[PDB]
Amino acid sequence: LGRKIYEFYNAPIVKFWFYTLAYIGYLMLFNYIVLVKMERWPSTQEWIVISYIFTLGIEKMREILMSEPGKLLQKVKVWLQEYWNVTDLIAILLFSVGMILRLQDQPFRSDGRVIYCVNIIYWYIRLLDIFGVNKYLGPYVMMIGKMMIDMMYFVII
Amino acid sequence: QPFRSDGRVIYCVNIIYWYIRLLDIFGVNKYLGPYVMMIGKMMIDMMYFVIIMLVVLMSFGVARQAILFPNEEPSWKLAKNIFYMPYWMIYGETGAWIVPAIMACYLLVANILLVNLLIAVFNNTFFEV
Amino acid sequence: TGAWIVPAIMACYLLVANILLVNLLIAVFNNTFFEV
Ligand SMILES: Cc1cc(NC(=O)[C@H](c2ccccc2)N2CCCc3ccccc32)no1
Repeated sequence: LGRKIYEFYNAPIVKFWFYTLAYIGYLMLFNYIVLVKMERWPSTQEWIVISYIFTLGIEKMREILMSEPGKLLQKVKVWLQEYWNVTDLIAILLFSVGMILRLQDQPFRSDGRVIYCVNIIYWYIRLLDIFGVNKYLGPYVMMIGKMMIDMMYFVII
Repeated sequence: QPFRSDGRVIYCVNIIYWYIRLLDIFGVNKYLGPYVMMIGKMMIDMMYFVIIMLVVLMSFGVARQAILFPNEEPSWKLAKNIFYMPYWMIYGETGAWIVPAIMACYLLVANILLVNLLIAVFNNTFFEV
Repeated sequence: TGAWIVPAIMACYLLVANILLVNLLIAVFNNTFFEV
């Protein structure tokens, strides 16, 4: 029975859906902490959000430190050749910066709330990757991808 | 009262379906029927597009409220404010203004992307039908 | 004589330019969905 639970929890489909449910949990909790206030110290669900981001940073760190090249700069470079992974690093750094601005007193609470207001924009646009798996949403995402370039040249015009 | 009041409401919900019941019959005419089947395929295409619409428009809605009214206590009307007011955001308009600027230009480019995506989808759907 | 004239020229120009740019978006984005 223990082997059955172990085989179920190491299947990639289970890891996918199980990460996705925790990610939906993240999005609802982070919605709650951005619509409702902040205080001198963070609320409990905001601390949950901070632990999400911190352990995500640690996971990205071992993604750096368990790649196939053996020279560390090559590990960092190959890890930074994927666009979504680059913006993941960028977002973790602004969310940390927003944390340091949030912990410092007024007028820094407002700027921390601004940074956490930009983070919900990025952490809903992160969903397009995962979406690119469903048989109907994937071509839609790829159209948005090419429409970036086409709409960009239309912005110049 | 008040049972007659919401009974009339349930009747007024029923009127919707008692007109949509006409699509079946509209399927005998040589020109109405392919159109009805276009509603038929466009419903699933629109459903997946509503998934995309929630992912993009809801980030803009929550971002607007977060950058807007900061002094609203826990209530279920906040969920109403995050897709009621940005549904009528056309009525609306330090770095300071820079943050809403990013939000505003993101709203315009997002509206352009999704609306033209939707017209492209519904135009491609015409081919198979 | 020039009180209304050149506002009308500018408004008509903005209207026609807005139309051709919007349908430019329409046609270019109809092509993109075909390839993908
Ligand atoms: C905080 C935070 C973010 C997050 N989710 C992800 O950012 C992402 C993901 C996205 C959608 C569904 C499931 C997971 N994810 C989590 C773990 C690291 C990683 C590696 C490659 C691809 C995705 C991925 N969970 O908490």
